[PDB]
Amino acid sequence: SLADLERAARDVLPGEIFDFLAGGSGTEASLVANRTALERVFVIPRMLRDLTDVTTEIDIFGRRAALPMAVAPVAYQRLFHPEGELAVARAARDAGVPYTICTLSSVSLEEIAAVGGRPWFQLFWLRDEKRSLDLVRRAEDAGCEAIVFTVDVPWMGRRLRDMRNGFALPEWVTAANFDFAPATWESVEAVRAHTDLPVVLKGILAVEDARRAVDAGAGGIVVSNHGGRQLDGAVPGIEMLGEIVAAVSGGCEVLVDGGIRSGGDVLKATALGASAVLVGRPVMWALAAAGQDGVRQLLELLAEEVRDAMGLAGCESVGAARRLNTKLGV
Amino acid sequence: SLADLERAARDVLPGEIFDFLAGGSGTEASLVANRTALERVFVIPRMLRDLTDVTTEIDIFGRRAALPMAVAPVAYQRLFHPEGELAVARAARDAGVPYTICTLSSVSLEEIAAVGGRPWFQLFWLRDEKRSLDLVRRAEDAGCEAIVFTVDVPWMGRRLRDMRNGFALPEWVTAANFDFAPATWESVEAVRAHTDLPVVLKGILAVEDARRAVDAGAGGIVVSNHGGRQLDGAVPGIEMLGEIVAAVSGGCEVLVDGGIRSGGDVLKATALGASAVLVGRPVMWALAAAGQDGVRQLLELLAEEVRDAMGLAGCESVGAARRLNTKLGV
Amino acid sequence: SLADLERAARDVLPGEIFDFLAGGSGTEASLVANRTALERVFVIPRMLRDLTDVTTEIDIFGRRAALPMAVAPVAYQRLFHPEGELAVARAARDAGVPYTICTLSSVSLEEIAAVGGRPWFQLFWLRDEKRSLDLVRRAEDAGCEAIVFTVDVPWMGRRLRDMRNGFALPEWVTAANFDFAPATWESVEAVRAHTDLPVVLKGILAVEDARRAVDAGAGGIVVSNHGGRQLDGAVPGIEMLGEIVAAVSGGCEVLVDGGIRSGGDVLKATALGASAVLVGRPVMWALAAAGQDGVRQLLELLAEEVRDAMGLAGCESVGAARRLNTKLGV
Amino acid sequence: SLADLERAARDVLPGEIFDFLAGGSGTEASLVANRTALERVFVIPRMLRDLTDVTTEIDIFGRRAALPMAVAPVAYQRLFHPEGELAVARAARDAGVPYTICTLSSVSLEEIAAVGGRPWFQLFWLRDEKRSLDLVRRAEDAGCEAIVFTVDVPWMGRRLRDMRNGFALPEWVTAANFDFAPATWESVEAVRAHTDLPVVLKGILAVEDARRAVDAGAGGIVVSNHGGRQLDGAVPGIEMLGEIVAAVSGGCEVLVDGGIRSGGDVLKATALGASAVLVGRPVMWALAAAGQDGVRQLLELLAEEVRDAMGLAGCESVGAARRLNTKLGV
Ligand SMILES: Cc1cc2c(cc1C)N1O[C@@]13C(=O)NC(=O)N=C3N2C[C@@H](O)[C@@H](O)[C@@H](O)COP(=O)(O)O
Ligand SMILES: Cc1cc2c(cc1C)N1O[C@@]13C(=O)NC(=O)N=C3N2C[C@@H](O)[C@@H](O)[C@@H](O)COP(=O)(O)O
Ligand SMILES: Cc1cc2c(cc1C)N1O[C@@]13C(=O)NC(=O)N=C3N2C[C@@H](O)[C@@H](O)[C@@H](O)COP(=O)(O)O
Ligand SMILES: Cc1cc2c(cc1C)N1O[C@@]13C(=O)NC(=O)N=C3N2C[C@@H](O)[C@@H](O)[C@@H](O)COP(=O)(O)O
Ligand SMILES: *O/C(=O\*)C(=O)[C]([O])C([O])=O
Ligand SMILES: *O/C(=O\*)C(=O)[C]([O])C([O])=O
Ligand SMILES: *O/C(=O\*)C(=O)[C]([O])C([O])=O
Ligand SMILES: *O/C(=O\*)C(=O)[C]([O])C([O])=O
Repeated sequence: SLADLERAARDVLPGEIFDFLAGGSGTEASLVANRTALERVFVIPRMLRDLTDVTTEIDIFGRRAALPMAVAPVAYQRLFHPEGELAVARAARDAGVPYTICTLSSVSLEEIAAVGGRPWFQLFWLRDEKRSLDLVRRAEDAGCEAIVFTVDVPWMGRRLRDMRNGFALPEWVTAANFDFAPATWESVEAVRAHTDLPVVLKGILAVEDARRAVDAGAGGIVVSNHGGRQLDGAVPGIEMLGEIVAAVSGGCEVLVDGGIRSGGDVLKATALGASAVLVGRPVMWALAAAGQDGVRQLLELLAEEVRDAMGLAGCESVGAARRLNTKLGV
Repeated sequence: SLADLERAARDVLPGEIFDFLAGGSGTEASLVANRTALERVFVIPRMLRDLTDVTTEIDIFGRRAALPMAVAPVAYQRLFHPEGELAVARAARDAGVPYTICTLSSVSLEEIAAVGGRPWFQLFWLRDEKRSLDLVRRAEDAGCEAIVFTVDVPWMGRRLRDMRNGFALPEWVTAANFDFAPATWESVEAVRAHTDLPVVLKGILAVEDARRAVDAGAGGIVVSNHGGRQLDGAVPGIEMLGEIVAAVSGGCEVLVDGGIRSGGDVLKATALGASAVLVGRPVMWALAAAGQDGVRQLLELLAEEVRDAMGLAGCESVGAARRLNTKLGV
Repeated sequence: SLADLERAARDVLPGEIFDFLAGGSGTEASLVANRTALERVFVIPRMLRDLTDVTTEIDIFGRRAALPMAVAPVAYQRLFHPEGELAVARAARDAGVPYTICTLSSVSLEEIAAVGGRPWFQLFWLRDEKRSLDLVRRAEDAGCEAIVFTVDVPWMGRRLRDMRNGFALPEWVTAANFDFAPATWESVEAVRAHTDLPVVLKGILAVEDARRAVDAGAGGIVVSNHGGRQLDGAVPGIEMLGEIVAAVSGGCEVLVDGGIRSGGDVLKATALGASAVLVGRPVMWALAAAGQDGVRQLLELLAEEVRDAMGLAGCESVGAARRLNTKLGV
Repeated sequence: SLADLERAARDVLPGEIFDFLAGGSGTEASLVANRTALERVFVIPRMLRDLTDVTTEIDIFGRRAALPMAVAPVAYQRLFHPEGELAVARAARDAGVPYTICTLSSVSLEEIAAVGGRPWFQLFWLRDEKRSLDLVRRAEDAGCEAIVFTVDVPWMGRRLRDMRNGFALPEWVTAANFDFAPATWESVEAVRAHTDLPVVLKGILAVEDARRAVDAGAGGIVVSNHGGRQLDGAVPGIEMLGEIVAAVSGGCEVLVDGGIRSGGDVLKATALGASAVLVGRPVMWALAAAGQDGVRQLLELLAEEVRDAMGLAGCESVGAARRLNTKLGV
């Protein structure tokens, strides 16, 4: 947010780590399109409704969250700050926001989960199905509340910034959960049968995939082109959200991510029908600023912007915000 | 207008007062969108009609106005010139244009109204309903002809220019009517029952709110996103105007504001169905130029541009201009 | 064309005469929109048709023309070259292109018509109906073949370039036909009854005005916003052309002008249904280059570009070009 | 690709040869539009499908190709490298990609075909029908597998770069097949009756021409505006592809070219329904880099980008990629 935040991160981080963070695949057409898609959306606000008890809280996966928002899974957070995932998870817990532990976290998932709060666990499918399901079991044993199964990474997209930078994981950053293979619908079934936790498919863009996700027993989906980091030229999730929300017809939670940069963007996502958004890169920008406090400031400012936007739009509740109409600009 | 006017104001005013005037909320997406929306509108002019008696006059709220236009409520006009509201109101009266006295005027509403002309009074709802209705009574006792109830400010939008400027009301600028709380439909009813003056709801953007405004007994609405100063990402009024005009079906006056910068823009608004426009920032630019004469020059030039545009479009009357067709460009 | 032409005119002409030529009214929104509208049009070419006898000729108002094009009426052509209208008319005659003599020509209409060729006469309605009809009679007596009645100038649009330039007709440039008032449909009838020449209404933009023009006995219309020089914000003629062509259903010739800068633009206009185009400013650019030869070079190059474009589009005739389909871009 | 490639060619080639290569006709509106049209296309990827045997191979004209792609006919390839067509054809053969020998090749078609691989032959119709059909016979005798009949060049478009450059074929570059006239549908029939090879009409943009091509016995069409080099203002092939694919209803192969710059662009073309693309200018950029190796590197990188894009989109086969949905952006 407040560009300075991104800029502040521009300066403190090595250019090639900032590139790892900011970049997309190919020509970054889908990265830029996420922003263009949000900027095209205008909200039609409602006036003169009772705002005496404006609340940004939602119930999701059986638990309350302070905002319609969770921290997106972003790998190797020690790349951005020495406290890495622990800093972010602490601030998320204190802000009442779920935090998604990555399969490729630079601190073990048991440690991040001990922080408390509302930890979710993002799963990459491993070449060994038994390693995959043991990771799922670890996450559940550790008290994670949802498995965020990433389904748009059969393999990683081609990041031209990382290729031009000759960038590689510095020696001091490890994959702490370890001491990969394309997921299919069969993999989704294996996870679903292995856990009672809600399974959330992250990276759904096609309407029929959203429908199939509900048929497959998913508790939610994240409508997402992976921040423009996977298929270059993939439609933005925000452009598919309304259609997907209609097709799912309440059958699972529908989250969206990609380019959420303000409370007004959260409002736009919710007016398009999203249950909640994920926020990725901005949380990592703040992480270069004071973990339990730099991230906490981001979340407080986002929390205030959401509350402001909702009230100006006449929405006492997130549910009311989902019933707002929108109009697409140019 | 004539940019020089804005520029002329650029130089004479402190940078932080010009920012108070020119800015919007958030990223100023709705501020810029008001202009983009007008620029997209093209008029289909009619030819060869009798123009022998081209008149820009309208009847609104029982009285004639010289142009389909009123001065928008803009608070603390002494911020822009030492004569402040008195300068503007005098020029408006002389131009035959209604002038909207602000709740937050830097000269008392009784004084501005003594200037004569066609004063309207803009109301902010106060935390105390009895203070609100006493303000309404004052305005009516003072001869104001309409209550412009601002309904899109449950609280003020977040103005990043003002936050970055650390801007605050200079010591010499006071709220002369005094020596706030979210309005609801119940507040609208309280005002309507308290006065025989037409009540005009300013800040309506949703079609169903426009319909409800007529149901609630409003004499008019102003289709408006508050000059991009309230919800950032709120649709421009100009983009909702045609739909709202159709839904109201003549049930109240439908004004529009936001980015009106010329007589051609007035024509566009009227061709989209508006009864009249409000003009805000341009009147304040002129106010740095000679009150009873700088504002008067703006209004004369606007008056001439409206007359020119109407005749070139084949419209002998504002009513004829409302029957013009339009085509949206890119 | 070949920008150099415009640039070449940029240098030779006084800045304030080039401004008189190049400018539009208001913010020049309609001036720029004429170009944006043509650039949005894409032609769907046809392949493999017989091109053995590609011809750019058309019949219009009973006579053959070499190209689907005439020189637009542009006043005071001695502003641009000492031979003024005589230079242009000679080159037009030699190119087989009709030439529109202006009411405000800087050489008498009898003299221009003596040049020969296919002279049309553009009429401004004069405050005195008898002066108007005597001008029509002069034109007819002089052998003009069509009266181009300009119907979009009840008065002249506000040209901000001319106002900022304080520009005025130099002393050596006269209105040679003399030694004005809004036209109405009654004026059109007066002209139609006064002459057997086809009457062509120039400046029609509304579909119902095009229909009424046919009802009124017009032999043609020019779909035109006057080169963006009259109502600022008037739709481009090119954007109304297809609709107008359909509504007229062959009932009169439908010309278009505004921003025609190449043979490809001529093809686009004809594919949208135009009978012919008018070309204005480019002819005057060339006029700063050698009358009977600078204009003649423009017309030869335009003639070649039209022939090229038509053949590449698979059109042996202008009629075939009118049956081409188009697709609008962004 | 990797701009450097184009830039690398920017430096090594004479400015006027690079212009011959890069330029289009007229204002290059159709050249630029080919790129804008691809950039507007977004793919809706599918998730969680079996990718165990992702293959980019297709069958076309009875033979397998490694990728849904062939080298476009580009004349006088010795303009770009001393080995010219032989370098490109060798790399194409090694990459399993068809190579289109030009009528105006700077090495004889018998020699290029001796290289082996999958040579196609592009035909310009000659003023002498017997010369045309003897060229067709030569190509067939030499083992070419398809006649690519160019149908959008009754004559060459007007290339303003070449006219401004006064550019002409250097003395050392010859038309090796020799030691022209507009084609019609009758010419197409003459070719079809003269050969058992599939006849592929290159330069089809109109739906009815695509239909007629199938009626005429074509084995394929290339939906193409000739890289923006023929009619300036011709619609991009990519913008007509979906409509043409639907109208042909499997009746012939439908190729597309124009602005294909990546594997993602190949995916977009195939998702719009194309059987295969042609790639022109990029192959010639690489040709300034090492024939049997510079072109080979381009084709390997394109091959990898296609495979990547297909898998990220959930497509195990090119056929699956054709069933992807797309969404048009702005
Ligand atoms: C920037 C970044 C993103 C990801 C990662 C790393 C980096 C450095 N790693 O790959 C994750 C992972 O490990 N698992 C996964 O599912 N998604 C990942 N993502 C992307 C994901 O969470 C997005 O949905 C998010 O970026 C939304 O957009 P934003 O708010 O605009 O940033
Ligand atoms: C610029 C400015 C505007 C307002 C204010 C102050 C400033 C410095 N204060 O907040 C008022 C108020 O006190 N009450 C209210 O109803 N509206 C207000 N407005 C806005 C309002 O009148 C708009 O509708 C107008 O700006 C149209 O757009 P414009 O012509 O483009 O300028
Ligand atoms: C530039 C210019 C134009 C005119 C004039 C003067 C100047 C200096 N005088 O006013 C005429 C007149 O005397 N009568 C009339 O009917 N139209 C006139 N026009 C405009 C008219 O002919 C247009 O339709 C044309 O400009 C098309 O556009 P273009 O090809 O882009 O230039
Ligand atoms: C650049 C260039 C192109 C052609 C030529 C020369 C040059 C220097 N000569 O004229 C050919 C020919 O001899 N025969 C023919 O059918 N097409 C030709 N083309 C064009 C053709 O193959 C296009 O379809 C292609 O450019 C796709 O676009 P791209 O990938 O963006 O480049
Ligand atoms: O491709 C991406 O942006 C990613 O998701 C990360 O690199 C990752 O997950 O490893
Ligand atoms: O937010 C705004 O632009 C305003 O309306 C003024 O600041 C106000 O009314 O006080
Ligand atoms: O307004 C215009 O551009 C004109 O038509 C000329 O100035 C004119 O006709 O006098
Ligand atoms: O016009 C073009 O780009 C071409 O096709 C080549 O110049 C050619 O074929 O000779």
